[PDB]
Amino acid sequence: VDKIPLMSPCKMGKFELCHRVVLAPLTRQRSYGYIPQPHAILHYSQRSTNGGLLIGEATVISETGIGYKDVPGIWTKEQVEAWKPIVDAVHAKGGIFFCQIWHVGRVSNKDFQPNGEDPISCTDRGLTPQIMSNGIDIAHFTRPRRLTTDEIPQIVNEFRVAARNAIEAGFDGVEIHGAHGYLIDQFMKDQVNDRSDKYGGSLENRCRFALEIVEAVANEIGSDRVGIRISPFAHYNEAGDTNPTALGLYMVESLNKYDLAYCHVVEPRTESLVPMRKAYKGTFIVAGGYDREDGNRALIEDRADLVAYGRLFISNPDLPKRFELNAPLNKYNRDTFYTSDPIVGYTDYPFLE
Ligand SMILES: Cc1cc2nc3c(=O)[nH]c(=O)nc-3n(C[C@H](O)[C@H](O)[C@H](O)COP(=O)(O)O)c2cc1C
Repeated sequence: VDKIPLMSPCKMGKFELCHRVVLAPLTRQRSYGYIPQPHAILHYSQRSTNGGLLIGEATVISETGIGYKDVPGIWTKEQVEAWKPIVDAVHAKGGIFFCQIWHVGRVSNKDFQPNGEDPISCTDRGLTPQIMSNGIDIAHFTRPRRLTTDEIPQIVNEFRVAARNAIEAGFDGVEIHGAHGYLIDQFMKDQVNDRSDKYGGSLENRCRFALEIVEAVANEIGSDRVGIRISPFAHYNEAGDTNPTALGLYMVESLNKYDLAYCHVVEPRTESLVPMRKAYKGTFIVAGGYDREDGNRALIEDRADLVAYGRLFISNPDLPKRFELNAPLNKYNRDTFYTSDPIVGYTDYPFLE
């Protein structure tokens, strides 16, 4: 077997990764009652390799951050203890595990909120209905409540606690969810942020929330245990920006001072991550539409240090091994991406024979 770029070792902060194939954060909606479950142990265990990086599924930081059924949270002792066995199985195979901490902001409904309250956001504009994963049901969203200037720090604090909880759970680090139109991205994107205070207006102001969050977390658990994900070019959840590249450049530049473990950036649908990679001084992770070929290339062309795989890692437990041996890949069934069975479409994808 000839060595390939995707299999090359890599130093990422305090971690010695053995290869560059990363498991991207994947929401599977199989965490009943917002509590991590036993089947997650097998799932993440099936995907752990020695020195391989795994980014866990988006994990809700607080009650108000829920916008989906059965997603895991990390604000209660019950949730923390539930994560431990999952974290242990991953470590048992020598993998590095980061918990993605998340808050949906306006992407929610009052039925998901405590005491039927409205979701919180940088704006009071809500989302139009969207078709769910099955293609039969419609997702309706409640208009959000625009957070006041002095409430925001309270939210910044929620990410902090959560980050702390993740470490108590055993996680090696946390990835801040600054993408896909959720709370943090809502503040960054100008098509959404219509604030008149310091958290809105200019590009510097719109990124303040994010940067305050990065600082709160880095300070709490050490910047070497912190990663952040952004999607400057995505319009997911009606959250675009009239100047993606500047937003992206402003962000990476701004993050250099925090000496993070990495910056995870999502590819577009021109628009390029290259300028961002060039402006960012630390470990750069790219994700979105990659295969084995595109992965080795991006690494060889200096476009990234690590490559995250979503859909392919869903249907291929041994993705790294298959890339290392250039073996065929299992097809993935999107119909069971978000379904709720503990096995079907979650842990029944076969390893190489
Ligand atoms: C079923 C599913 C769940 C996802 N859950 C998350 C999530 O919780 N957090 C996140 O940042 N991205 C999430 N994503 C986006 C992926 O992390 C990744 O960026 C996307 O799959 C692009 O890569 P791919 O072409 O290799 O699948 C999800 C994608 C899918 C298909």
